[PDB]
Amino acid sequence: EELTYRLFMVATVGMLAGTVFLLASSREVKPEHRRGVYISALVCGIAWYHYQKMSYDTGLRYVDWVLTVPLMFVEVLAVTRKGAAYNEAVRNWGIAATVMIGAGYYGETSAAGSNEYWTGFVIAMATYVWLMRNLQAEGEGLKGDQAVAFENIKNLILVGWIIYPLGYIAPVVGDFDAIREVLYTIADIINKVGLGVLVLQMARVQSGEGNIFANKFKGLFGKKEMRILMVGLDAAGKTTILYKLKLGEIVTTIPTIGFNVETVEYKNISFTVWDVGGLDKIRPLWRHYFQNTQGLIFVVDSNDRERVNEAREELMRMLAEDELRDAVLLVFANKQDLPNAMNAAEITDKLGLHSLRHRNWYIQATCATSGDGLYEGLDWLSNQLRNQ
Ligand SMILES: Nc1nc2c(ncn2[C@@H]2O[C@H](COP(=O)(O)OP(=O)(O)O)[C@@H](O)[C@H]2O)c(=O)[nH]1
Ligand SMILES: *C\C=C(C)/C=C/C=C(C)/C=C/C1=C(C)CCCC1(C)C
Repeated sequence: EELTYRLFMVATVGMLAGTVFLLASSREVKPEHRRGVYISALVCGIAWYHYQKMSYDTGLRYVDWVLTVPLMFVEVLAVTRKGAAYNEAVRNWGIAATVMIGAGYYGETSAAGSNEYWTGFVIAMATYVWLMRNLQAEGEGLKGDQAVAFENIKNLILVGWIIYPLGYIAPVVGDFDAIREVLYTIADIINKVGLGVLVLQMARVQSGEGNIFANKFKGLFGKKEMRILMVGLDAAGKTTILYKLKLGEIVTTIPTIGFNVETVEYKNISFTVWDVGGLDKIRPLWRHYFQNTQGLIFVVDSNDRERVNEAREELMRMLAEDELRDAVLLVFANKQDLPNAMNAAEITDKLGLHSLRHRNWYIQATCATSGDGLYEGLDWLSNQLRNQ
């Protein structure tokens, strides 16, 4: 009695602290890797609100499970599934979890050892095994650090959720009516807080420059046609950016002597790269690549203070082209890691971006060698071209 009540007090302070740790740790992870951490904090918030209320009514616990369990499948399936396979998995797992929790409440509210007690146990165990068998099959396409991090998510549920049927069986294998609530509370505190930490641990590892398996920049553009021109002075870092995106092989062509072109194609997205400036006889040939250009990326070496003025003249002359009147401008203030590098505010000032009228533009300080800022700039450019 007095011991079964002390755990209800610790879990209440535990679920709130879990929400406190997850929300406070969501700052040290990239914003694109926060959707799972926020849902994990929502799970601990729903648990804290119910564990404050919880002669002892068990319906408050099953109301907590019927809401949090499918939400924990949401933060798990989002790691492996994306589109149509995601909504079909969340729907099936959410239905299976509803039948599991529903069958348990049907049997637990009945008399222990009755036929309704075991009927609810059988159906719940069947859906329980179904959910666990599908969880084992998930993550087959994951590689590297995400495969390891998702394996910890799999093992925590596969092992941690065993406590629940054991707590359900306890009242009939002995005089263990309070052990059922103890095992439920320990399992709720361990699984819900633990999964949030593992989702946070996954977000910490996902938010990084590591792109061995070339997945970081994949889910930004979608399926629409998107022709992107990425230009800038020589040595600005353009070829380095193309390698960092890891969206495909760089196709290098020399249509005429003195004119070098690089292209990368992925789905219906494309980047075309050449140097601006140089000989005046090469300039007219750029016109053969301007039509139907949606995004214009200008890469500038922020450490080259001697040629920052020549970079502006090339940008403005490019923006004067009538075929690029609707092109969305994205300025990459590259090489921010160098000691003499000008910040994004000074690059905007020296490039005169505030004088541009009727032009949807954005400047992003980047380090192409490490990849910092590349995702933020492309995410903005993708948002402009998809939502227009
Ligand atoms: N420190 C630093 N160096 C960079 C960065 N981006 C490119 N570079 C260097 O710039 C040199 C040439 O860049 P490159 O990609 O060929 O520029 P491109 O001629 O416009 O294609 C390379 O040796 C890179 O090491 C960066 O963000 N930081
Ligand atoms: C707080 C959220 C969690 C992970 C709750 C999980 C509960 C279950 C896995 C319990 C299922 C049951 C089974 C497998 C058999 C008897 C009836 C139960 C509902 C206790």
